[PDB]
Formats: sequence, C-alpha cells, structure tokens
Amino acid sequence: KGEELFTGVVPILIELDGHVNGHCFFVRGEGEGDATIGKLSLKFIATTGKLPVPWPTLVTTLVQCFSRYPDHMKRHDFFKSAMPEGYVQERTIYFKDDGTYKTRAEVKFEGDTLVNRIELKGIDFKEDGNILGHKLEYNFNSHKVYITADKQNNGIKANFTIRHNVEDGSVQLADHYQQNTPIGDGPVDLPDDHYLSTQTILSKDLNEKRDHMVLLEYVTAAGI
Ligand SMILES: [Cu+2]
Repeated sequence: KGEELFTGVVPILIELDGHVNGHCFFVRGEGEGDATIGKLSLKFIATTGKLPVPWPTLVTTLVQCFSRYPDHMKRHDFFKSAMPEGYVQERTIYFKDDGTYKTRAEVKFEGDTLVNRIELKGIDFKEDGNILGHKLEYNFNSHKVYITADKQNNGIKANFTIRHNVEDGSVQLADHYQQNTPIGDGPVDLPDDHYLSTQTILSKDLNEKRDHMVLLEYVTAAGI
C-alpha cells in the first residue's frame, strides 16, 4: 500500500515560500512524475518576479517519492510508504563560505495530485557572493543522496553535498543535511543504508516571459 499510488504517471504541484536576507519570493511548480522509471518533468515559475537567488540553489528543495526503487530494493522505499498520508522533509543547507537555507516541507497526496509545500528561510548570505549576486552557471551536476534509517524518529536522515558551477570556473559547495518523518501514525518502511543516484537537466521554456526553470530529472536507488 502506498506503492500502488505510483504505478504510472502522477501529477505534481510544488509551492515554495522563501525568505532570504529580507528578500522574499514564491515559486510554483507543475508537472508529472513517474517512479517506475524515476523521472520528473517540471516547469517552475517565479510568481513574485525575478529571484533574489539563483534557481539551481532551489533545485534540491523544489518529491523524492518519485525516486525509482528497483524490485529487490522495494522494501527500502521510505518515501512511498509514508503515502498517501505523506511525510515531512526538513533540511539545513550550508553554503560553504556563504549563508545557509533552512527548509521545511510537507509532501502528501491531495486528491489526484502529489503536492510538495515548502518553507525556506535563508540567513547570512553575503550580498555580491555567489548566491546573492547570481554567479552560478545555469546547470546541474550528478549527485548521490546518502540515506540512513532514523529509527527513533520513525523516519530517515540523508547527507550529500551539491556541486554548483560558478561562472568564473570555481565550484560552490552546498552541504545538505536532511530529515524525513511521516505525517501519519505508521507503520512505515525503514531502509538499510543506501543512496539515490540523481541526474538533472535545467533548461528554459522559450515561450515563457516570466522568470522560470524547466527541469528534467532522473533518480534511481542503489547501494544494496
Ligand atoms: Cu512568505
């Protein structure tokens, strides 16, 4: 149960509420996810206008439940087990030599649609740094999301470090710390240590005048 909800294409809605150094923005996302192949397709819109932060910083924050979990690994899929009731996702993202994001998100089914609603607060960002000041290349590298059971929280923790390309040639690191807890009262799947290999392509809709991001992503589970 919960597995069944992802056999096939599921519609997605993402809403992001962001406050960074007294700036504010709202991102809205739509698209489809297909967990049997591990594919997300999504168009994001800055409803509140030109962003204060580069879109790539928002990628990890802007539905890991669409992750593809192979047949032998299926008992380790915590994300889909929390469904439909869903789960909570909290992150602390440390931008090396820069500010940090704190995020809280709820991911649950709402009728037909898989919804991810997020709150993000960003403190201590250098203005004219890589993040404020927009020095990041419009792209995304491949990453492994290391997942570990968190038994006393009835959820999971995750670690990874995002490599953001800087326009001058250097890299900007972003240490992710992650925590996921169910919204309901169980029972829930708790996995052996493993990780999610992810690949991502950021593009633009050529017809679209609003500040925005089109994203296509592939995620498969591995390590067992
Ligand atoms: Cu707000």
